[PDB]
Amino acid sequence: KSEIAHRFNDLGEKHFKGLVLVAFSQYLQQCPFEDHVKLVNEVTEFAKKCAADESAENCDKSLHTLFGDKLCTVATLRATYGELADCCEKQEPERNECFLTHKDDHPNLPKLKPEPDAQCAAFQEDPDKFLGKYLYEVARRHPYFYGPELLFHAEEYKADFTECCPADDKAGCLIPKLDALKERILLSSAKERLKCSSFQNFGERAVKAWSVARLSQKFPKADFAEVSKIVTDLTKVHKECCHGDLLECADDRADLAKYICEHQDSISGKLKACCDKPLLQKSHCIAEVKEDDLPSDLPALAADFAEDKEICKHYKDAKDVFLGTFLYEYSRRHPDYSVSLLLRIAKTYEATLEKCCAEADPPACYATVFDQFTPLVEEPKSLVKKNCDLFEEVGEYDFQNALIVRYTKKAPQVSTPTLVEIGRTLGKVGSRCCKLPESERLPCSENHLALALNRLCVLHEKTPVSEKITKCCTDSLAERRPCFSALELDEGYVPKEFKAETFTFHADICTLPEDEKQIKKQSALAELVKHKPKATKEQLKTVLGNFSAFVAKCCGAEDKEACFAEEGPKLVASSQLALA
Ligand SMILES: O=C(O)Cc1ccccc1Nc1c(Cl)cccc1Cl
Ligand SMILES: COc1ccc2cc([C@H](C)C(=O)O)ccc2c1
Ligand SMILES: COc1ccc2cc([C@H](C)C(=O)O)ccc2c1
Repeated sequence: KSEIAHRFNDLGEKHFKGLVLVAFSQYLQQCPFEDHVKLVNEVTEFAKKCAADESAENCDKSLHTLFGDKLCTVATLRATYGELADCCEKQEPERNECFLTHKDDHPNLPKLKPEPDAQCAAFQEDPDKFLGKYLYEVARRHPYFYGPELLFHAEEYKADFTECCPADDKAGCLIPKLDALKERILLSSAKERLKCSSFQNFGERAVKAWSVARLSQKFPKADFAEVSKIVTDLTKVHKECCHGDLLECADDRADLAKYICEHQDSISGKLKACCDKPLLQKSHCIAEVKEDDLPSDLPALAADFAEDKEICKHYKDAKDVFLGTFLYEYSRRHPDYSVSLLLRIAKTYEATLEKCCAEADPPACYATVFDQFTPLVEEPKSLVKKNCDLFEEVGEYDFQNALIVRYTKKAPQVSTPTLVEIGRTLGKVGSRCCKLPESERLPCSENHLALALNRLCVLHEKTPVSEKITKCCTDSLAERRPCFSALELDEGYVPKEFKAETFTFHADICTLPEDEKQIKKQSALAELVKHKPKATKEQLKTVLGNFSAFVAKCCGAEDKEACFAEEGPKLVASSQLALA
């Protein structure tokens, strides 16, 4: 009768409010914290009235009518959000559709800097307001963050402050915890964005195919029926969340988590751990759960997928099922392949049946179908071993450097901050994945690269600058990585005009944390490539070494700025000669 009552009742006041805060922060990213709290409280008050009497006026309206109406009350909307006021003239679903379309993936808000005294203080004078603020700050920075999971991370954030605010060493307890929480936020943000990007750019059939492969790897003892059931339900969950319907998404997620733990015995022995937990931790745990051991009765596949004479009829009679089945089977036995590699193999199997079934004798044609997968598998294994060798020889900083050079050559039109962010994220894939046991390196690498490349695509959507990127981003989800890997120096590119200030450093740099020093150096590196696109990697590496050396010296100096001022312009001129 009243959706708002229903969700309120299912979720309870705490989570209802939390989720409704997230929604509003993500939709209206610039509004101050206080406006949002007020709007939340109001909606929540409405919900309570409806829970008391679902016949009451307007209680029957949809959530989005209700929430969309609420957002359209904010003061200074047309000033703050010029582009959004027009959305408020529209009805639903056209309205919500407009709000979504204008969500910002790179609002470039200030970085969230742990300030342990000020924060423990604010925490103590009002913990409820302190945690709301966290949800708000994160939601706003990541307008597609998986709602339910943000509530989860908010609990971890509360545990952090609970533990550390009364400790001997406040920052010793707290700054590493919050640094690791921020890594976990960024990674989770990037996983969820890929899901919503997959719905937007490729459709639900693409999200389902990804999720069949992934969950078949994770739960290889489950049967296909069960995998499909979970994938169907998980797909709806994310479709809701990616469409800003967070209350429905949370409720539906909890139903799923219950389902999974009721049937954990016929799903995976790894879920026991997770099913013994409170709600949000449980959901988090199932979502991140490790892959089960491979059953001893995995069926040989030749017979059904290469040898049977009826394949062409079966395939024609129901393509999506026959293929989904193939994908389930192949993926469950292949936790050692990435999801994209599995999807590229499925598309080749498909392509082989399309080809062979239109020929005179299909069975002799499709008899060698499994053999066409060999090169699909070797290419990425070889790439991962090569980049991991490099990573291990040179370390994170220089691997990031190598990737920054790589990406600037491929897309020299992209802004420097994007190239640097992206080269740095790509480089961290080496740190995450290369040290893992070797059978894990390919899946770790490609699954994480999908997250980084999607980020590039998402930023590119905002600020299109290169047709090569557009094409790689939109042609084929499964082929993205190979498509990006194949790009080379854009030759059409006119070297960017030399501007000496760009390469000109000052003593300000000396006071930065290491991190931020690297970014400054890494930004100059991209600029060196834009101006000398044909310089080799070996030349850029030497020239940047000379820049680091110079920065280290001048920062070690008696009179830092005089140092920078005398030595710098010479290095700037001479380094250009060392390039292309
Ligand atoms: O770029 C690569 O693929 C690897 C490579 C090999 C030899 C020398 C330098 C580089 N990369 C690289 C670059 Cl392009 C700049 C600074 C530091 C490094 Cl390690
Ligand atoms: C029913 O079977 C499938 C199998 C593989 C698929 C792969 C893809 C990828 C994401 C692609 O890039 O096209 C999509 C749909 C698919 C459906
Ligand atoms: C194992 O570690 C990595 C890290 C970064 C990588 C980037 C690339 C890109 C897509 C490339 O353009 O080749 C490939 C492989 C990679 C492996």
